[PDB]
Amino acid sequence: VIRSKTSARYMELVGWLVDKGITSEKQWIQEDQASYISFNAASNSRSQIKAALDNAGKIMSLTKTAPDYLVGQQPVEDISSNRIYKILELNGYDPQYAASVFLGWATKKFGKRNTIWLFGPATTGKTNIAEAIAHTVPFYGCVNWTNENFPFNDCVDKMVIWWEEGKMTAKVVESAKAILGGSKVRVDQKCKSSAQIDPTPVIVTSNTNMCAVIDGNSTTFEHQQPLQDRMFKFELTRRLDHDFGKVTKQEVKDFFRWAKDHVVEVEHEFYVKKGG
Amino acid sequence: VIRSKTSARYMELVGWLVDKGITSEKQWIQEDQASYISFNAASNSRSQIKAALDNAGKIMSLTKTAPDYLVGQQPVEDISSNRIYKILELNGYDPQYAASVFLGWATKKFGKRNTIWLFGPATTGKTNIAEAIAHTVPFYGCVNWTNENFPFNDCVDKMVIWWEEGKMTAKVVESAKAILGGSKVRVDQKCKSSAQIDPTPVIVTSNTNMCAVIDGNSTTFEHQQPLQDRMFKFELTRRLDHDFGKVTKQEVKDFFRWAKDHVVEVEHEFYVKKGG
Amino acid sequence: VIRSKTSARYMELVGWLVDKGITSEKQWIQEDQASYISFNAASNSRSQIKAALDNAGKIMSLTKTAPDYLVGQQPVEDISSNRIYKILELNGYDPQYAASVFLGWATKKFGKRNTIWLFGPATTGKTNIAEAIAHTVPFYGCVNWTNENFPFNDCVDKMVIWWEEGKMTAKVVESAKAILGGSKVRVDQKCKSSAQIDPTPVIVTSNTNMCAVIDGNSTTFEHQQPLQDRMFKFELTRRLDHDFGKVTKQEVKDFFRWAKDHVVEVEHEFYVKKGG
Amino acid sequence: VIRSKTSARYMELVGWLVDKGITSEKQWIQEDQASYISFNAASNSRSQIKAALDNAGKIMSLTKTAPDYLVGQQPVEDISSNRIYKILELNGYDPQYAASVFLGWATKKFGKRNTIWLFGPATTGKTNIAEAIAHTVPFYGCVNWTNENFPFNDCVDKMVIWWEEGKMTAKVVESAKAILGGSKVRVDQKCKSSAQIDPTPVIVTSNTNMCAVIDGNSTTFEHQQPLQDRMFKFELTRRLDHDFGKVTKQEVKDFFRWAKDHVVEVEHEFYVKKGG
Amino acid sequence: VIRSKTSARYMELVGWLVDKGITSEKQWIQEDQASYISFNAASNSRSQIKAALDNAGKIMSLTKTAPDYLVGQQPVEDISSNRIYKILELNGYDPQYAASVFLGWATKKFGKRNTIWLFGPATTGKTNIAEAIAHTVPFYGCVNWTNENFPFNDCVDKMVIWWEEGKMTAKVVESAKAILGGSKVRVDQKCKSSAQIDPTPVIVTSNTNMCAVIDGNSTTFEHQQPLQDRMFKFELTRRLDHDFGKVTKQEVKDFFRWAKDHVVEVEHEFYVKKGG
Amino acid sequence: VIRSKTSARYMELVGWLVDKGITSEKQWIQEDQASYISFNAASNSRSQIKAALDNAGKIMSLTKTAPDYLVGQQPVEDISSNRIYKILELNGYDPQYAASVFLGWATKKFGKRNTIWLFGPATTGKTNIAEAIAHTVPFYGCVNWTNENFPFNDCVDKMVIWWEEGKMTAKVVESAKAILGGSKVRVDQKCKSSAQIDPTPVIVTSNTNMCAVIDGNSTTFEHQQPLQDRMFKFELTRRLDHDFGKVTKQEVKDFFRWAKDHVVEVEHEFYVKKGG
Amino acid sequence: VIRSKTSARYMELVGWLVDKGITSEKQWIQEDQASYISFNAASNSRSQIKAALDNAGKIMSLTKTAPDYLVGQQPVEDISSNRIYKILELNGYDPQYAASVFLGWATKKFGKRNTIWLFGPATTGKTNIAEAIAHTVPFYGCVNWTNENFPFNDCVDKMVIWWEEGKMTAKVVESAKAILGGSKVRVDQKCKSSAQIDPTPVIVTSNTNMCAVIDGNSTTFEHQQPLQDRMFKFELTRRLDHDFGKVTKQEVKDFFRWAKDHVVEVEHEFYVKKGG
DNA sequence: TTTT
Repeated sequence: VIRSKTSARYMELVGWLVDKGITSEKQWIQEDQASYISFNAASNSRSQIKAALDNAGKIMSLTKTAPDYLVGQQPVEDISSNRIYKILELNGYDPQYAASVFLGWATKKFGKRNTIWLFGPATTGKTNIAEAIAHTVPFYGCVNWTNENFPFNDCVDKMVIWWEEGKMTAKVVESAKAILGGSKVRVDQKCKSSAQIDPTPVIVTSNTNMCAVIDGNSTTFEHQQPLQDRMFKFELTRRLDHDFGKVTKQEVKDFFRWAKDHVVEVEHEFYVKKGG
Repeated sequence: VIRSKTSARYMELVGWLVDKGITSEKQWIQEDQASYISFNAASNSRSQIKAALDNAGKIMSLTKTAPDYLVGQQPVEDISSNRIYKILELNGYDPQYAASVFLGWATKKFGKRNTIWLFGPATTGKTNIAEAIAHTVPFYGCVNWTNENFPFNDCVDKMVIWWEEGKMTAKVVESAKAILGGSKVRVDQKCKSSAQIDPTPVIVTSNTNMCAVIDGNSTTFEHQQPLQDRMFKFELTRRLDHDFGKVTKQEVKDFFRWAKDHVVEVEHEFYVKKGG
Repeated sequence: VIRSKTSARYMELVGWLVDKGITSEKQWIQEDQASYISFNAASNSRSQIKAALDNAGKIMSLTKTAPDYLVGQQPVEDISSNRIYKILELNGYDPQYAASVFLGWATKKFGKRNTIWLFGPATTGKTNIAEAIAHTVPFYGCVNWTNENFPFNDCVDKMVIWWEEGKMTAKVVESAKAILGGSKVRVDQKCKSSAQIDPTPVIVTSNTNMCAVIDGNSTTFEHQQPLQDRMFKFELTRRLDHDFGKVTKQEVKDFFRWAKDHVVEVEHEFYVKKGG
Repeated sequence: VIRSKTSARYMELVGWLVDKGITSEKQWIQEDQASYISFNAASNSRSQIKAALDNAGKIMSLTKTAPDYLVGQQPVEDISSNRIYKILELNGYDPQYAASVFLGWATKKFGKRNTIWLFGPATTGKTNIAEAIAHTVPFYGCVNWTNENFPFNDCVDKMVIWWEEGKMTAKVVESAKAILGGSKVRVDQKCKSSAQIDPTPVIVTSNTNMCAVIDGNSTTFEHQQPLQDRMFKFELTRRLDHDFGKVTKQEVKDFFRWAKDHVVEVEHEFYVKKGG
Repeated sequence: VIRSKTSARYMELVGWLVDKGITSEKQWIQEDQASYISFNAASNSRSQIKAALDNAGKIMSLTKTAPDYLVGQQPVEDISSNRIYKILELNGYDPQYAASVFLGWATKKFGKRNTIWLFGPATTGKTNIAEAIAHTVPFYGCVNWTNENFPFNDCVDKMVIWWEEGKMTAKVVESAKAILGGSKVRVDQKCKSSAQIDPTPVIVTSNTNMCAVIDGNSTTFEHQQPLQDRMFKFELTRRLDHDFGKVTKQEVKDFFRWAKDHVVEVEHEFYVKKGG
Repeated sequence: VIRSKTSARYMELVGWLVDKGITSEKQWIQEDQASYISFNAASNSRSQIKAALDNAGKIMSLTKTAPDYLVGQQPVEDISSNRIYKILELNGYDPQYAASVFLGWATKKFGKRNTIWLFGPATTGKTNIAEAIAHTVPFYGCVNWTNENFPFNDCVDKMVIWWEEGKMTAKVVESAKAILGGSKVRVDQKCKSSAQIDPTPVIVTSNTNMCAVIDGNSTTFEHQQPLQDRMFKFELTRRLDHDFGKVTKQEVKDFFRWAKDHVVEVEHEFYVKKGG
Repeated sequence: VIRSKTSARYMELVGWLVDKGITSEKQWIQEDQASYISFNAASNSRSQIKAALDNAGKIMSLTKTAPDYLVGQQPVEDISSNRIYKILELNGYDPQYAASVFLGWATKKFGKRNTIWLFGPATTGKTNIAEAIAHTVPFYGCVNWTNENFPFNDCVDKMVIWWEEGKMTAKVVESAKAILGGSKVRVDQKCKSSAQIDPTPVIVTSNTNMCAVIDGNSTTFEHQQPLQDRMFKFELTRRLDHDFGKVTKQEVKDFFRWAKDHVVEVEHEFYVKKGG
């Protein structure tokens, strides 16, 4: 090893690369401009920063996970400032239930029940929370129903896969089980491309009846029974008004820290009871 | 950080990048030539200046807004030099009404009523004021009716969207509500492109009857009732002559400063009364 | 600002860039070879030179005008050496009339009457004077009737637009009014291109009857009446022989200086009287 | 030779290149981050690192083999920590039999019987062990049934060829004998490409009846008799549950070391007896 | 100006650029190899020499003419060594007539009679003299009858134009008058290209009857009468044998010097008399 | 000449370039890694090494031959270690016959009889020896029957041409005589390519009846009689078992040295007698 | 001029460029490797050597000829070592006849009789001597009958044009006279290319009856009579055996030196007598 | 001094 000087400063940037998780450039711009000031004061190129960016991305994709980037660092422990807790307490969820549920879902604790399905009206606000969690995660995957043979356009070996609204065709439904039960299987991509899907945590953002899988023009129900043993049904009948979103990263980080500080056992149950 | 010397001068340019808002090069040329003289005396290239330009553009697109670039810095407070005030006083608008109206429209204060619609004859001069405001804004969006499936050709994640003359087809009309009510929705761009439209302030520059939405060959009226609760009708029957335009940036900056110095509450009303 | 040494020499070149107005390279070659000698003695490349050229072009297109490059610097004041004055005195034009006419036409003094139309036989020599004035102007525009939907091929945001022989089709005739009356309007270019035409001084070089606008196969006359209030008719019945041209820049510069030294008021009149 | 100082370090990297066997970049990123730190601290480029990588790959492909990268370096000799030994003891395999079997299969000791075929249910877990062994080997080959005339898409002069599920067509079946008996033959690749297949150890990962070669639509049996004299039948009727995989490299390295420490003669027999 | 050292040597090359007139590279190679030796001893590249070459070419095309490169520098004044004088004395031409004729033709003295037409048999040798004069001229053009709408393939804004054998079509015949009489005429080229041809010296090398203009399939004679007032008929009935050519540059230079040393007036006459 | 220092080390590499004959890179990798270590310690590039490689290749193709790279350097002289001698003594070949035969065939001593044809069963092992000799030769040519008009795909001006199994068509048969008798002729390559074939030593590796030339669908025999006067028939009826190959370079080098140490005259005879 | 140090060594290379005449690289490789050793020891590049090569090629093509590169430098004067003299003495040619014949043919002494035609059987060996002379000449031209409108594919302004076997079409016959009589004419190349053919020495290598010009399908004889006055018929009825060729450069150089040392007059005669 |  040589160990120069300016390159050592890059090591400090590595800390930032493990501070909030930055993959592209929008999050790096939204973070702070002091990093850009230091980069402009140092060298005005594009080789070393691009190399560091791709190295950090490969490291986060081959070693780092998602919950490791969700553990809070500031011991706040304030349930009053947590605005998303009001939604859980209004929908009828126990404060020491869904917390450990998504803790085990993110850390791959249950193994088989690695899916959380949300049910309710579209006027609630679950889409905003899902988008906020996807933005806070450096490697997020959004299933955009655009192609007939490639629904996972953005899900390119990410950490959390988000299933948008829409029914899937009977061609890889059983393969979706490997993505809905925390298993590893080999799927077919575009043309001359075959990548293995790692057991990644997947949350269904479809507010409609996801159990009614419509096979193009016919609604099927033969896959509803097994899916009840691999996912988690989180239904709610509470409607939200305006000014009840704009969730960032500090709130969810403090919530994750508070949930990790109090470990609560979770039993195997699909239909979540309306208690607490 | 290294903190050299020459690169520190770039920080001074950052001030200019937040002085009047410069994105392309025409505004930078029209500003002053001393910056170009200093750049030619320093280093004769195109890498560092292009990097600074794209960085400032990304910063202004991901963090900065529009009213933040409209607050005046010189405390003039002179209503006689404000030539556009005569138009408002002749059309029948109160001096302490429309000012706070567009103040709340730009700063996203009302939230829902984030649209200002202008009505009247085409021989007035609202198009000149709209073009001047678009030129003063570094990220302006003009809806040019050129494509059948892409009307927002210039509206590429800008700050203010300007709706030109022409009726929209019944394919994304309800989606236009998300752009006319200050909401966030996912629209379809060209081919294999899907970008989310942020709640940006939109002003309709169509002097004709915008409520009569013509669906290609038939005029519809089912969307006129809800649009009255999300926009602002600003009608006028006063005709202007010649030599009553060429509005620049100092006049609108002083007007914005004077409007911010006197905060006046605005009630929810679509049809603006002819008083003041 | 660093302020080196060799780059400071570029500032001296800026003086040349505002000495006679050079946009391309033919005028720079026809000027003097000492500039090329100094450039070859300095640096032998094509980066600093091309950057300076495009910067000067953008500056002259976005700030500088045409009459600012026509004011003479040497106080000659000699009416005997002015050979083009004989043509004006033979056609029946007052020496203190057409001078102030084109002075106000170039400096945009009248505002509305910003067009000078020349009438007479084709054997006079107005085309040579027009070509000389276009060559002396750094940003000249020649309307070459080549395309059916793009007559202004060379008029790419220049200073003076020259209308050659030929009638226009009834598709943008009224738009031509904005170019014949000193107004600003948005026209359609080729494919996916829309540029606004600035109020630029336009002189019609068509020696034939320009009032008889032929709409392809039919001669129209509904636009002749308004055009009499926006242009200037300069007819002449004097025929010129040989050796009465080769007008350069010093002669027209001295003529402009002499016309500016004696300001004479000009009344609104289309048909120029044959007096003086 | 020059022998500088910065180039000497690369020699140390050569040790890593012969430590665990790294060909691409995923394995290098999964190893340690200290090598990347040292690389970033030294020189930030991509011309020397790529050179060393391709040189090491060519060296390992033209000289090094597979068992040479499987010999353990730490004398552990612990049969309790070896979790894959439980599978062999449950299937009915002697601890001092299959060990020497795959030792001779990897080191090319038998010469003719250079193939190990596994038989049993698909719910056992042989695919996980095969994938682990392929990942530990720097040059692994997976036969992916994708093309009709190119089944060995990944087998590009590697060390171990893995035969996946699926029957082969009667076009190169006898040629497969040269790959199933440890011989050298010339095969046809894609278009205008002919490469000789070296006698490489091949293990069939097809859990189904591999002896029933289906020729598209008809099952053949004329090649089953000779294949019994070139391969090794390893059948098992024991089913495994969950949490019995995740085989790394240290486990298989210790197993190879323990098998090499005790050399046991192996007789020529296709059907492996269920003893031990 | 900087005025270095090696670049100053380029100034010496400028002398060569005005010594014999070099545009391409064949003449530069045929001149002397000392320049190439000095260039190889200096810097070995192709960025500065090409720039100097194109700059000198543009300068010679926009400022320099043809007779300025034909004036001899060595006062020889020897009529015996001039071998081309024997042809003129045998054809019946006065030694002090055709000399001043082509002197006024090259220096543009007559203005209108700027064309010299040669008539006689094809076995004389005028083509060799024409090729020699074209080779001695740096910027020369030739009309090669290859395209139907582009006869002047080589005449790309040169000094001396040559007209080979071939009758012109009735398309620009009158335009050819401007080329056969010396007049600035704006014509078109291939596709969307215009050019203003200047009064350039043109020589019709057609040894056949050029007055009989064949319009494709019909011979016309309406242009023969005016062409007698713009060209010069030089007929001859003397046939030459072998070894009476290979004219270079020194001979024609000495002839031009001797003709310039004795100025003789030339009267306006088309048919040259057979005297002297 | 400058004669630096590091470049002088390249001269040492030249020795390696004439040590074992290296053209591509596989032989250089299979040789020794000390050369690569020295190259990595010197300069990490590919401009100078590629230049040296192509220069050595051109030198070996335009000057060096094949037997010059087959003369051994170590005086071993051991007939017991020569394993290929057992094959010759079992087939019925004299130890002092075929040695001088291929010595004269390689060194072009006979001139006309420059071809050695091998006959016998395909289970002997002549293909392995042919491949070994082709690998030891830096410029080897293998005739791969792939194209209908280009059988010599690899024979691109090499040293030894190897004729594989397959009959030739009646389109270049007689031309093959120039390749089977040691003559020079001009053949036709692909498209717009004509290269002369130098008299190179050619050995036929076809174990089948090469005299029965099949012209597509008919067997011809009119070329068998002359081919008996230009080639050498080496038939054998001895079958070989396993473990009787893997011939390298030291064995054939020692055999060539021993054959050169004892020069034995060879008479002109096609059918080799079974004696010795 | 600068005249450094290492560049001065390039001047020495110029001597080599005029030593044996090298245009491409095959002759430079076949010459000596000391030049390449010195080039590799000096500077490792390809921008200065390529420039020198193309400059020397252009110089030799525009100034140097062919016989100037054929004069020997070593005064050997040995008629016994000249092996090609035996062919001339066996065919019936005087030793002091054909020598001066080709001396005048190469040095362009006769002027009109600048063609030497060889007649006789194809089994003699004139093709080998022609190829040797073409290889010794740096700029040789071989007429390859490949295209229907471009037979002179290799004859690109070379020194000696070699006419291969085949008859020419009646499309450029008379033009061939300019190439067979030592004249200058303008021919048509491919597409949009017209180059003048310089009077170059041409030797017909067609051993068949060249006088019987076959016009595609009919044999013509109207051009045989004039061709007898511009070429030289060299017929022979002596057949040669083997080992009577491999002519290099020293032999022909010594022959040219001996022929130049004894100048013998040659009379005008087509049919060469069989004497001497 | 700091490029290829």
